[PDB]
Amino acid sequence: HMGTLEAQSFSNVPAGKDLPQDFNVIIEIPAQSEPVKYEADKALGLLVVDRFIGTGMRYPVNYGFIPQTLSGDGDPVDVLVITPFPLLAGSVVRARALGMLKMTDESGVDAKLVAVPHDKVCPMTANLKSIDDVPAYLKDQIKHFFEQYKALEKGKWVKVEGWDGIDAAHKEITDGVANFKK
Amino acid sequence: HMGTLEAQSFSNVPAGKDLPQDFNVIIEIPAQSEPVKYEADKALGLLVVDRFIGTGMRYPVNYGFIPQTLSGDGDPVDVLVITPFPLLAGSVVRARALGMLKMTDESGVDAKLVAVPHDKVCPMTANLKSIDDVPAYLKDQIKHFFEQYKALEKGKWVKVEGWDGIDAAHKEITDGVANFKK
Amino acid sequence: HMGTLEAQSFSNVPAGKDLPQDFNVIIEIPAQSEPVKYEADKALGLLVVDRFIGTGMRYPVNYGFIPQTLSGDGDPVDVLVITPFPLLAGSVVRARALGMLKMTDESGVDAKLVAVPHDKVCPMTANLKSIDDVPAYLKDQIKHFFEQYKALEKGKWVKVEGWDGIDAAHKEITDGVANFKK
Amino acid sequence: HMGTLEAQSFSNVPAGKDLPQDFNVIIEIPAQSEPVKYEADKALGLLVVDRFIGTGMRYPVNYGFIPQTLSGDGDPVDVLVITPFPLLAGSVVRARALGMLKMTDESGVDAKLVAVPHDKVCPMTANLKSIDDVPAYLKDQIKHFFEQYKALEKGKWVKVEGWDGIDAAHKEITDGVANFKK
Amino acid sequence: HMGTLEAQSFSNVPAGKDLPQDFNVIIEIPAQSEPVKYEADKALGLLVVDRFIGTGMRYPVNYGFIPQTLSGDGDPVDVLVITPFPLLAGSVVRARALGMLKMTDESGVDAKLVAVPHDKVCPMTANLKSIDDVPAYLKDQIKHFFEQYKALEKGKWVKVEGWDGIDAAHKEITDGVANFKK
Amino acid sequence: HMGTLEAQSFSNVPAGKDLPQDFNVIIEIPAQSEPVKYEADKALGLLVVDRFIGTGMRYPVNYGFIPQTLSGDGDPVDVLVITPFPLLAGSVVRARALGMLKMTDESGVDAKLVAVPHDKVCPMTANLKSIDDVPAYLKDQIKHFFEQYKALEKGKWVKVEGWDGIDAAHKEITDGVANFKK
Repeated sequence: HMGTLEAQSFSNVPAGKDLPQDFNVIIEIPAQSEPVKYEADKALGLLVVDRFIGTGMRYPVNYGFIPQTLSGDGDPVDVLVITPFPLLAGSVVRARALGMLKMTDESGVDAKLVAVPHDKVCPMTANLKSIDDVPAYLKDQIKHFFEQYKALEKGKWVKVEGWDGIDAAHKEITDGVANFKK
Repeated sequence: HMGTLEAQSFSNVPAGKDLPQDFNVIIEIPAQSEPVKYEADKALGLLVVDRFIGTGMRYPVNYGFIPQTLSGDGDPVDVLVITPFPLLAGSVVRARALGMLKMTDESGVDAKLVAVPHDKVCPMTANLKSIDDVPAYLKDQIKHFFEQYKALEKGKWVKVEGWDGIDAAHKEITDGVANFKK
Repeated sequence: HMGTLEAQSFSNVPAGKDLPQDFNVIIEIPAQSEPVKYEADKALGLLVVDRFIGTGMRYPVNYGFIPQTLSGDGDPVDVLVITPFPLLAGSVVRARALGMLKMTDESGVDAKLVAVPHDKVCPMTANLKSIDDVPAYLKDQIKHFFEQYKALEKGKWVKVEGWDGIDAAHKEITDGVANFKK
Repeated sequence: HMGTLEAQSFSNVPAGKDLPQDFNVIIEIPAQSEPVKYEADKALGLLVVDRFIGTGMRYPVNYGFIPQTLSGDGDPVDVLVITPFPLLAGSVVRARALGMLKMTDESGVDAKLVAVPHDKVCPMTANLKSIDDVPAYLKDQIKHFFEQYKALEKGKWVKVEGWDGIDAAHKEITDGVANFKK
Repeated sequence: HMGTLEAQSFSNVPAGKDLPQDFNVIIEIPAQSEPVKYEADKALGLLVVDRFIGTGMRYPVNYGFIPQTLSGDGDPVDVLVITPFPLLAGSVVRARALGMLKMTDESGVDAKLVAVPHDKVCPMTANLKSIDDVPAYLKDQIKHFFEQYKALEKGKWVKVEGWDGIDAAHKEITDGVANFKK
Repeated sequence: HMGTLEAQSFSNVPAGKDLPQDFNVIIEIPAQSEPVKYEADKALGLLVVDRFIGTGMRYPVNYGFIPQTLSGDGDPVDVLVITPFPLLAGSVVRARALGMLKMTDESGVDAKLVAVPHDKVCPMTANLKSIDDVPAYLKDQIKHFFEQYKALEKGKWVKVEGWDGIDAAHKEITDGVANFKK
């Protein structure tokens, strides 16, 4: 939020080709990357060094956002995109939803969409139709990551509620696209 | 091709400082990178996750394009740039031509220019004057890659015709620059 | 085979704790490693630089052998071990069989066992009970690799017959352990 | 522990040149390595694939053991060795102690020595005289790792007691060398 | 400098939030990256392949520039940013100054600012208040790098004068921001 | 040299199959590896952390030794092995000589053999018949490395004399094999 006195790239990427089923994700943090959190400055069209993760824990899945969306929290809709090889930071991928990881943090709701590329793009993930198809070990791994990664950030905490499905994820997209347009 | 109803960064990079001899290449896929094909969205100025290579085969040389060019196929002029270390995705390099790899695929002509940086930039490749100087093992390796990488993409095939020289490569550049301007 | 005139580590590792169901695999080539083939010198207890893969193609799965085995071909029983992260060259892993990839090359039979670590060691692969559970894309990828990797080795060729199951893989182990003892 | 019926490399490396002040550490898990736990088979002189870390968390410091030692737990004395670049698995380094990380797990005492190479070997760590010189962020990071890494291993838990100094670490070495000789 | 006849992204990033104390650095060359020098084309908003370092020596610290600055030499103000993990090329980081490395080369003054991220962003570097806190081995390493990296570039040389402090670094920023505005 | 009072793997690897033309090299430091010098403990059959290179400079070519050799300096014959991808530390490669890099250091002669794998093993280096075929940029790079890498080691220095050929390299091997046998 910029104040009245002062206020006197990425933003041109569409949210999706066929929302909410077919959406675009701009990658911020590749899976397994060294433990540095980058957050897109949507104005500037650049990735910003946001935090050196105090726990040194790495994202177990790629992390990114859907451009032209605004979730309640002030963030765009944030997305975890599962792939067999980490994606390049700052790249864009066409995606479909598997579901939602429901969480809350010290500041409020903190839900993350779970997504994969389209089947034609990534045949390796074609077998994942919904959140329930994601391997148990990987869902547990993703949950534990969110619960623990900010553990050494003063003031901060994260609690996971559980998972929800495709309908829940489409609602987040729908709402986020609506919010961004006012 | 965008339809009439709907149609109602990279594009500002010049094709070259002194065409067709001295041209610019924007890198899409670094040599030896994990087997994910990225293709520049010239409009958006971003690299797009295009395909997870079904064979898992990696590019043996850097892959990129000359901005502000349009080959017959709808692609910009595509270029293989040989370097002693892989180049950064999304970077640009001033280049000179060694020749052409002539190929056709299920969709039509599929020729790729072979290039190296300028000698001042990359003294390691100064000894490469023409395609014939490229080591045999590496030309065979590049040919085999193109013949096999799409082997597990349904509908797709690639056939290599052989190699051509600097004059042939300059013609591709000349023509591609001409086409892009109409 | 050493001649009479001249003949005048790894060998102390058991084939398995409970053969043929539970066997040990010493890793030679990690999945996704740079395209250099290493083969254990069982006498010397060292990995030997065997070949720079002419195609530059990388192993899509870890490659190793079961110590104290002798297949017909003169090799130990060779094994492909599937893991979510590449294993360290020269390490050993306790393994269970999924099946067999049946192949022949210019020199004769060329069958490879397909294996995973034990479930307690690697919960990520616990869902793989047999060869049929291995993702299609990965089996196709493994087949294509074996068909193509030696393509630029003069005199050499490899043909894949298809896959077989756990019973077939246990027979290879049983026989290989028997052969090694005479 | 091997039973009477059945019982009918690394072991030749000395514990240390000048114990307990100057000791040797054989590296098992490099700092920042992919999340696979290796444990030396002291008999066989090989690193064994022990566990795919369920949390996917990586060691923030190198992990190894002092050969020819036996701590109460059945393990050799285990050591965390801090270096500016990860060490090679299976290598050996001459080391000096900074202190001890005191912990207990479901099975009993679980103390880890904290060490660095000698100053001549590693001038980068010469400024670390005792555990207290280790950066706070890194000690917190190491503590959090041990508390959380086994979080998804059924039956397992780890509690950290706190840190102790050089005298405490020398006692662990002294005792461990004594135990190993009976 | 563009000539009159011809003259007929990054530039929109502010020099700093609170100059000269709080400034932004756009990263060009990550610490420890393969030995390829990239220099931002401030016009085009792209990283340009500038040189394959003839010595093959790698930057021991991240290298970047402060946008909207013009030092005497024609370059923006150039900055070395120290971090515990290399930063992504083309990313931006909010930074504070430690001091200056004073140098001259064949072409004139060649001073480099030394910086770290803000403490909240990077708690690992919070202990570095001034150039004097930077480990001796690392300052010697940085000096030796600048003295030697261009050793095999014909015509080129670099001499290091020594280090200066925070006041000197703020002057470079102040002046560089002033120059860029005319 | 061990004193009388105290004196009261690798060593079993032959120097070569057909000396001095065909010899074996055990790799200690891979090309381009992080700047940590490892030296084989020939007794123990392990790689030892020898030095964290004060300059942080990396070996531009693989570094290893010929087992069962003793050069004047007390070292085995040391060898630089050129390959298109770095070799695994602790592996062994069959090699042929290109020549010698003649050098002296504070302690005496300090000559290094220059070698490549056999042509069948590494077709990529088949074009290198003698030292003169090695690219100029790479010989300059290797020379500069040896001149500078120990620059920040107190007491130490290295001077390069120049290069010699295959006959000179065979003499070093011949002599080194002779010395090792007394």
